[PDB]
Amino acid sequence: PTPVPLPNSEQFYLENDRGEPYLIQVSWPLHWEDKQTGRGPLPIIYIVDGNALFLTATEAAWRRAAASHFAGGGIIVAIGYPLKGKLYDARRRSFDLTPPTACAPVGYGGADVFLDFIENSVRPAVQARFPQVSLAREALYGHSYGGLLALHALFTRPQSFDCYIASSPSIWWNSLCILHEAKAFVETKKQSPSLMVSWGSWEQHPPRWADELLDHYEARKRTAAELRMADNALDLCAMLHGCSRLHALIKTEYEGEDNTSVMSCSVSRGLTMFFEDWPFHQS
Amino acid sequence: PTPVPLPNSEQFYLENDRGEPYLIQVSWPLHWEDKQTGRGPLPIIYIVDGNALFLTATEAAWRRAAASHFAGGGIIVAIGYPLKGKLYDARRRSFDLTPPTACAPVGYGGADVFLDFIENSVRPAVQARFPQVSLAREALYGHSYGGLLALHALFTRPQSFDCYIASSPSIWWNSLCILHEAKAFVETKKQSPSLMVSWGSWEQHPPRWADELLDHYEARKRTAAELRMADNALDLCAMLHGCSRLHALIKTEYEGEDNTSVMSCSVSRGLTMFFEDWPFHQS
Repeated sequence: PTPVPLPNSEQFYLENDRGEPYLIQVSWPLHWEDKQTGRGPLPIIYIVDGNALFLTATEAAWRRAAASHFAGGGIIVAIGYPLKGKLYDARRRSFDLTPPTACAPVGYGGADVFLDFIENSVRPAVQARFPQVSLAREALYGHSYGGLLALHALFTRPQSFDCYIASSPSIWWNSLCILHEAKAFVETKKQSPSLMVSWGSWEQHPPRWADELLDHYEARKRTAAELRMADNALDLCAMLHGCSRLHALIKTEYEGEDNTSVMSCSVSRGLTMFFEDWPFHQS
Repeated sequence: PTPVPLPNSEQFYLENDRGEPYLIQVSWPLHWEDKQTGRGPLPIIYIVDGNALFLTATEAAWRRAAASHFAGGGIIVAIGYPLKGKLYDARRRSFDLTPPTACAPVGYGGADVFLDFIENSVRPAVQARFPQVSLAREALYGHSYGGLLALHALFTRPQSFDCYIASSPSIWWNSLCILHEAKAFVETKKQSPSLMVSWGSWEQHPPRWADELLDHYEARKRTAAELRMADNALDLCAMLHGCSRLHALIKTEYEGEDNTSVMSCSVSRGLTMFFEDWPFHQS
């Protein structure tokens, strides 16, 4: 037996301006003979917490080749960290994915540093590897704190990406500080970007496990009620509805999914809609 | 260009008794330092059309390590074909995944040959890679024709696997045949296996795309109606309802998913439930 190769992909390390390391993983349509096959305009999706989602995003994109609405696909860019034996870097992502606030603890509030890194280092590095390709449109995907980053990017630098995909965004973080930025975004006078927001139905209302003691289950329900995933997301979507600075707002509750399990569904739908259903109908 | 290495995984080739080659891809929990870390009873899931689903199943399994209901995980076995630039082998799978019938065209009806290969070659080969591990329980997953195979395996050799996961089963292929097998299964006198059946809500009732012209859309709806994915699946589940030979029957319609897109959802939920929520509650 041999190691499992991943075709039509590559990875490389990049450093931000602060000297901190990133692992960038890239994949392209499986039907290409090589990286140089692609010419002309293509959509591109940037995925934060890259280590956790790259393979699913890659393979889901490849599965679209059999679908009738396939239009040549696009490029997957997973922005991750040097890791062994796990999918998340807790320390690094805590800084990279959370917006700056006066009461944020030490090691949080580095979202603007990270967004600058994505725009000024990751984007050109990817463009240099596909010199024949034009970046037709760009999407930023993130999950949990990653979803919080996606929302922050939309509200403070809306021109940076064409589409923002916030999967189960941690709106609860730091006393709902993201709503200050959302308010400022809608109240500013006005091509508008699009937003996709999603969450799992079990996040705010989790079902009981088999053999789980009642006291343990009630503790999980208490925590779920505090995080308020669905209702915070619905309140935000209500605030943004009818705003001229958004082209489209698409919201989805995934029935029977929790914070972990929803990731497979949300990244797959996110890239599929961005690649095949663009532009979205006005909403 | 450095290729993307896949950790905690391997692949090897295996030939059936006819000399036809199969690509067997295997992955194990990411937190294991090496493959010999695994000791004692573990669940195992066999996935047909292995090339299309191995990476998503693998990464979805790894994402479970961050979930509070994680119990240790299991082994993913993708049973596929030697392929380049594509995810399916149309000729090979047409034989391997369809049951024998008198009216089946040439190149179909080899499901029992394939199921024998899985049980007598793939299973012992995988067991030999983990000699310190015992197989606590075994699941068979397949999608489309693969879902038909899973149903066929349940109805004709129910003792072969503990759980059968039929994603969007192609019941249309020979409705008389697979429903004949289902009827015989329920009418036979009686540890019972479990069945998960799923489909996407857009399979039988697809929405119109943006800018799709009417004749093109009506043709898609006509095809969708003929395949009858939802109603054939519901008819089958109604026939199996209250059957003593089945421990549990779980049926799921994924809202807003088509035949391709639902694969990400169904394989992820399938392995998660089989790994973490076993045994299922009685139906």
